[PDB]
Amino acid sequence: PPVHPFVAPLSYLLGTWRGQGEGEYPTIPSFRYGEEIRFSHSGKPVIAYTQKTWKLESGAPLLAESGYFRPRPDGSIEVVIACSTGLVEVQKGTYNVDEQSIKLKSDLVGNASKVKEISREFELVDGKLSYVVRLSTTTNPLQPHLKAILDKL
Amino acid sequence: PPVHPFVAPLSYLLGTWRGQGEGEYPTIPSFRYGEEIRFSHSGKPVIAYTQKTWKLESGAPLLAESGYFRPRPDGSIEVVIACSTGLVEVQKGTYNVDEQSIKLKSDLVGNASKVKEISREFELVDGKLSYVVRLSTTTNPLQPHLKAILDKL
Ligand code: MNH
Ligand code: MNH
Repeated sequence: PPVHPFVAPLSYLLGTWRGQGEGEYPTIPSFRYGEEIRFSHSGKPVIAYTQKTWKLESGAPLLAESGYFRPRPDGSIEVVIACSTGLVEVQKGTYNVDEQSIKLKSDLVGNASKVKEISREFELVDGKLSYVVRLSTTTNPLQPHLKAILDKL
Repeated sequence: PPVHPFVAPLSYLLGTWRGQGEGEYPTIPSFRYGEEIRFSHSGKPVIAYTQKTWKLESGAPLLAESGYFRPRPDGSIEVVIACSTGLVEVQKGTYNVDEQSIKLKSDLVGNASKVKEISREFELVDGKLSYVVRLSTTTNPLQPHLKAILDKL
């Protein structure tokens, strides 16, 4: 199906991406992981998102998440994500065509024992997809947790 | 990868399913749809769920959802779902091995303008996957909205 007019400004996402990331938080040792993301669509004003992570050395599965990105022509966007850990997120924010960036902060984080807010920021950098995930808890303010860079396949 | 011991009691779900459903609610005309579901896993105590619906006559896409089922050996289960409409759900309940049923009710429905609670109940009936989705709003009590039967492919 043709790309919906609301999806077209984010058409640079469509496809599959693979790369590597690093995680950290004040309470844990830093770690690395592999990551794969697919963005797809079915002609609606929605982009399907599906992701997985693995251990770099072996390919052993780690986690997975999936959801939907809903951009609008005013530059606003809402993203919903379900995670294999048992969390859900409602993310809201904006996208910027000139910067090829997407900036999101959570309206809600569901079913979490400790996490309070999550922000997710994407940028296309020399054709590669970069992001940063930040998270807070009741006692740790919003701060970096994950960052990755992925090549388009 | 081998099926995780927590997933094994629900191994009857694993695969792809296709069939048809019907929708209704006091405020809308009844409708029919096609549906496809895939349940998969990666050796963790989690089953990935991915679903889509379409118009019967043409195959034209309607909606999609996806998430994760997390069963535990005491018979409890938690399910998280993100939907292409922009909703998320945290579902909790139980599964019953002798009945091949799963009964869930929402702890939380996120980003909904009108929906308050959702229940989802699955049953394997002569090898076919049946479900009922019920929903409430502030003014309409919990009641049937969707029901479908799918054949295993
Ligand atoms: C967005 C999703 C996401 C959320 C909300 C998240 C949240 C957390 C929270 C909360 C903690 C523990 C902090 C505390 O103060 O006790 C933690 C730690 C950790 N996380 Mn992560 N994390 C990921 C993504 C996330 N993690 C991914 C993806 C991976 C790897 C593929 C990963 C790997 C870890 C590891 C490893 C730890 C350390 C183990 C632990 O303390 O639980 N992660
Ligand atoms: C679980 C997910 C799910 C939820 C929370 C849901 C919720 C609703 C709500 C709320 C309404 C409007 C009721 C009101 O009182 O105004 C409505 C109507 C409707 N729904 Mn459904 N619905 C689906 C699944 C869902 N629907 C699926 C799947 C389809 C089709 C593939 C579908 C098709 C419809 C149609 C068609 C209408 C009528 C249009 C409307 O009033 O918006 N649906």
